[PDB]
Amino acid sequence: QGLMQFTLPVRLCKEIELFHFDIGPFENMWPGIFVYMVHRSCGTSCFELEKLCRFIMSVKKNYRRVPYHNWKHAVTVAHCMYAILQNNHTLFTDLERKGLLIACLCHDLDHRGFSNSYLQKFDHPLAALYSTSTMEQHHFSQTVSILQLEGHNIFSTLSSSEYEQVLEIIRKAIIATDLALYFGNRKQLEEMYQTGSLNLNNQSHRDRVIGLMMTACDLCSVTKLWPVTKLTANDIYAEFWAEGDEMKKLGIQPIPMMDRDKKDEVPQGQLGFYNAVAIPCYTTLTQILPPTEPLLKACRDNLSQWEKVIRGEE
Ligand SMILES: Cc1cccc(Sc2nc(N3CCN(c4ccccn4)CC3)nc3[nH]cnc23)c1
Ligand SMILES: [Mg+2]
Ligand SMILES: [Zn+2]
Repeated sequence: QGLMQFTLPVRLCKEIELFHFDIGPFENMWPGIFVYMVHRSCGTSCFELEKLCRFIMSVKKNYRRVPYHNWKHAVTVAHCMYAILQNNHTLFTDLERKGLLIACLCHDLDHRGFSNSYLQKFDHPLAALYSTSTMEQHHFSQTVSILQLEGHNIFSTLSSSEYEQVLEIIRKAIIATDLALYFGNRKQLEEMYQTGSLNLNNQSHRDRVIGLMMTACDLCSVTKLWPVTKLTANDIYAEFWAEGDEMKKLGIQPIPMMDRDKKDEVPQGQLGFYNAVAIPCYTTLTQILPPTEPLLKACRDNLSQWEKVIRGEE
């Protein structure tokens, strides 16, 4: 370090502050985008540059060459969190700002392009090791492994106390990415918000709010400009349909979302997803963190584009 500020070209310097920023097709610029985001979000002092680069490059190595749950998804999910953190300056601790960008970059480590359900039906060894939130417990395990490599401990300067707390923020943040757990989390957050019992001093409340941030960042393809949203859906389905194929090989009719023979049902299925998951997620997030409103607005714009697809207006 330490007078070594990372900088981005003008168009990226400006648009990286916006929720809808797409990190672009130059894979080699994504590490520098991430460090940029950490330095602005956290400080140039929060991590040793040399250790952080070595950490980022080992995380990159442990993402696989799958259509969707790949390195680009990691960095995309970290960028959405950066936008939330940067629009809610004073709401988060020093430990949270550190923990959360790392959690996001690590949240799908070593993903195989398959659901928890497929692992359980296949009888994968990971389904015996972790009976629920199977892949998410794996992702946390891989994060701790990489942190324990020589010269990769980016948290070396924290106390024993602060280190346990940061690894506990990261653990809960990664587990929250199990969508099966989002529905209950959001229903509790909506009841708390509306009875006026939400209290950001209650750690148990903070945990829930961070959980919803994680879902919101994880689903963020639905908050992009329509051409990004549409082209990302193709990647998401390329994985799901491959899973459907593997389900057919185990002798199981997959759900239509994973059946490439039911492509025609994609538009109507998107409407359900927006209405059942995405719109409620960003609505509750906006209630708790009003400056995240542009995520909800973008999502509502993308629901309207899928409505037009169904009407054959595209
Ligand atoms: C942005 C995006 C694009 C593709 C997939 C997802 S994840 C996802 N999508 C849905 N939806 C959408 C897909 N939908 C169908 C149905 C028939 C055919 C095609 N699609 C079924 C409900 N339901 C879910 N339940 C748990 N996770 C999901 C997100
Ligand atoms: Mg995941
Ligand atoms: Zn993810």
